[PDB]
Amino acid sequence: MEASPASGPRHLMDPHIFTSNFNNGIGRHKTYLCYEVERLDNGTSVKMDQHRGFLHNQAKNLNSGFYGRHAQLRFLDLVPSLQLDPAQIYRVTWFISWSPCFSWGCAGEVRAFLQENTHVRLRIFAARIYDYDPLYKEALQMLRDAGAQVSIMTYDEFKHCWDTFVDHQGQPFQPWDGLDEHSQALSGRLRAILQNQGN
Amino acid sequence: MEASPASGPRHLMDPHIFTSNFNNGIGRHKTYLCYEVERLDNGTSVKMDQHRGFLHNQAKNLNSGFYGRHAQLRFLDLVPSLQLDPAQIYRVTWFISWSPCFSWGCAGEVRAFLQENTHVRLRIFAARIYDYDPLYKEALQMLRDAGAQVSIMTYDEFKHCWDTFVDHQGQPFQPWDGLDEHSQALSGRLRAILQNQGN
DNA sequence: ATTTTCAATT
DNA sequence: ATTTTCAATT
Ligand SMILES: [Zn+2]
Ligand SMILES: [Zn+2]
Repeated sequence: MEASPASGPRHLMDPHIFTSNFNNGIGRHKTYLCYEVERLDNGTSVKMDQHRGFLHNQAKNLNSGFYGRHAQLRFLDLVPSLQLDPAQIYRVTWFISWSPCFSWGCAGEVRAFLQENTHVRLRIFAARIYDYDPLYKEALQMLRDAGAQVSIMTYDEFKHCWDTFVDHQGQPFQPWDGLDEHSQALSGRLRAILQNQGN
Repeated sequence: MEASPASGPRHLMDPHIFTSNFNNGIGRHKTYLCYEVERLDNGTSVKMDQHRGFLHNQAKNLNSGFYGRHAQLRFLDLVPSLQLDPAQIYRVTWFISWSPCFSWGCAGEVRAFLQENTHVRLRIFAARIYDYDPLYKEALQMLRDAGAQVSIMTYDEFKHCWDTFVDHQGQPFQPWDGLDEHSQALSGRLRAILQNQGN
């Protein structure tokens, strides 16, 4: 019986949208970013505060003049709020529909954050391939330089995130047989990007 | 602090979604429902760690067996979970953008729920009143019979609720100049229903 | 004083 | 199997 903590508002994420994004369909222009924080204890992962939530890529607000090209940047401002202790190592993983992105501030701020805080491990799950202009391959190399942690989402991860972020009673998440074929096609691109290391 | 505790899941709704729902436009579905429970203690209001929450129409899916049901029905099942005791008095207030609603089971169950638990005070707030001509008049009369408590929320309540569910720090809510005109409309519409009592 | 959005089948 | 590619105003 897994369920999300009741300490937060019963604002569960619309399950239809969660499955719609991972419906294995083509089309994503405003998905969401899911992130989690864990505290390591002598090599043992411990979820003390356990911070779990999601962010919207759409950044509207002309009155505030706040804009966010990618939800990853918004989460960076959330790290300071948590005030993580540099003397301790925390495992933070980001779940976004697309992993690669173009933006000096994104990779620049993200790379600087890892360099300023090497005691933090950043894991990013690539559900889709965001290529774009040629700088697409270079963008991953610049980000992968500090975030050399890229992995394709798996069924077990989807079920965990579904029950963790989505609370359904008597209605279990039903997996579709398409991750093996989709992971293979996307996996081919993932290895091709790293192959650029040879030349 | 005024901001909701961060120890709970950040799965809170972003200010863009909250502002979009408060758009107060003409349409249907996507209804937003917010509810709050307070525990009275010897005449002293006391709130638990965090039992606040909200529900929405979300998406549909007949193929998955999804049925169109009012969020109020799901909330009623949440009352039992709280295991409220009749020896204590609890103040539960539901915030709905629209007042009109089909008595599929909310009005019918609500009338029975109040009769089964008269030691519970239920307040109903109608942010907007415009959906039907005959059902709307009857809807208020049916709810008024057991929920003879109808009040409108002011801008101050919106600001408190905005930061309550919105995860914004240092970013005050910017209200639009339209509540004053709407207050007169709702005030005139609300008293219009009571005027039927005179004749 | 009123006006506008999101969303849904085969 | 796929050509999808994170932003916004009023
Ligand atoms: Zn980015
Ligand atoms: Zn109803």
